[PDB]
Amino acid sequence: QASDVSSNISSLTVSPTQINDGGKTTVRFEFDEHAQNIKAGDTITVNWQNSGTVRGTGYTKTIKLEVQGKYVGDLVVTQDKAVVTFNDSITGLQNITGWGEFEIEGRNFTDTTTGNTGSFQVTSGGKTAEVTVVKSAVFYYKTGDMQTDDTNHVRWFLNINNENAYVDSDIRIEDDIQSGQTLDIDSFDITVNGSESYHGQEGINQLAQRYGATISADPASGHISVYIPQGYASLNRFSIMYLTKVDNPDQKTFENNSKAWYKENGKDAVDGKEFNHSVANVNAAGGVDGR
Amino acid sequence: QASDVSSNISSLTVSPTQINDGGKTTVRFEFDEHAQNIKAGDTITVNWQNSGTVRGTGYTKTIKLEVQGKYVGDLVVTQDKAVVTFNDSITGLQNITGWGEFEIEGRNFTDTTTGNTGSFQVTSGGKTAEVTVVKSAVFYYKTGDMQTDDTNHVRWFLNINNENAYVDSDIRIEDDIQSGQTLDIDSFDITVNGSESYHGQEGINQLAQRYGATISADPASGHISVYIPQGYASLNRFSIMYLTKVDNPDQKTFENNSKAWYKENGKDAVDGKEFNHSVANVNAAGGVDGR
Repeated sequence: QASDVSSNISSLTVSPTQINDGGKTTVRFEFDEHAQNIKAGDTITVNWQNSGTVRGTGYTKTIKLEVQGKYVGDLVVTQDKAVVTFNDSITGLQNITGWGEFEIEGRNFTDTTTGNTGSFQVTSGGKTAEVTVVKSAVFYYKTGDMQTDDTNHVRWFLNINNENAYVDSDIRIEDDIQSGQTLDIDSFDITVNGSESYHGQEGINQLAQRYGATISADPASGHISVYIPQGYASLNRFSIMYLTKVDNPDQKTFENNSKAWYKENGKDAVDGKEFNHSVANVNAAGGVDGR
Repeated sequence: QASDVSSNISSLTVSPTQINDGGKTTVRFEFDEHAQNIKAGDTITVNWQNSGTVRGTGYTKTIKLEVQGKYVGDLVVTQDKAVVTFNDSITGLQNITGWGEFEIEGRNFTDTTTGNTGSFQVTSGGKTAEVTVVKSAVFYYKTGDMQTDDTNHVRWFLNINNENAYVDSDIRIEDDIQSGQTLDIDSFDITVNGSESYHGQEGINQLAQRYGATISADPASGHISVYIPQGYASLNRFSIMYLTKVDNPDQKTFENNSKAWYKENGKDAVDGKEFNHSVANVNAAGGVDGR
């Protein structure tokens, strides 16, 4: 309405301008009072296409904005847009200038088995930017991500017997979660063959006494142990999912280390090979100045 | 000689006065200048019987002694005796008073299958004390101790299949070392059936590729994992020994937690039962005053 002062945007950039599917771009914006004065309740909005085949999803964050220590408003990044709102303490400040930085995930849902290049638009005030998102055409790995709607946790996956192979042996995983994060035991979700789901302690207990498969975890040490007896492991597929809570919000990367022991039918035993994964942290930042 | 001023001992106590075999007593002594003045090089010695059937072994420590910050000598506790020695900075100090505290392990090696009560003598200057030491007449447990000659480490033992039973399953141990101490990987010593010894990384590697038994450890997290395949576990006995380095010298107790999974022949599976152990820390302390 009359309280949108996005016209005050002086600069709008995205970096990179082109990303792999599931990658992220950093949006940087600057603003001043070149179009009109900023007052309490005014808002400055960065939009991006968030609803179609090629879209952006913001990494959710709320940052307090200060001028020389004084709290004058906030930067709220949601999945659909980023909004700067000025509080009643902005009153009286002259020559107002500001900046924000935040992160958007790009996704390309185009259904071709080929490569596909498409783009989503980012817009603020007088400025537009295009982000191009390119979609590209093992017994065990570990992976992880930060969900756009949950930037204070890392989601981790122990993906076991992914081709439902015959298994000669038991399967053993030994997992050390690296520093700056804490296991949430209640977060455990184990899906077998994409049909059964076991949740939290009760689920871990179900898996155990039903099929002798044992997940044991120590959140103080960050250790998780996985044992699957040969009988239940053979031809079965396991996705062991869990969250860590972020303890160090300024850390750049969260790491999770595992070692695995298993013997696939008609193959040599794997004997404590390392399967590690890093997840990049996300941020938002911003500042106001004036007199 | 002329430089022994143990006659200056004013007080000598042991607490407890009677202990179980392998337990400890706290020796407390006070001294002044009632027999003669204390000068540089003079020594005050607490002796104890250290060589027979019932004996004491001191918990080795060296403490700096200060009067109002000034370093004036040391308390050296060895396995055989405790000695206070005054340095050249004691010169000029008047009305010298002091105290020491340290710990002795009592042992009773008497070869009777019965109970046996015996005693060792502690002596300093004019004072004597007697410590009485009383000797009393599972598939898996964990235990530990502080060696009298190595008070900056805790020695830990994972004692597995202690009666050389038939084993239905693999054996799995998951061990979390508690805070204030760090695993020394090079310290691993695994004895099988009291005949073979495997030392450090090379030994762990021998056990692995020879008999498929895997010890995996993470000193940063304090986690140790033990896997013994059913084939090598059955009728075999394992003592897995390792050291932690003490990181917090004033901590009262060091703890080590384990959980075990195994099925003894003709018994029900044990499924993550806890087998924890605490080791009491040892100390020595002392002070000098004067003007």
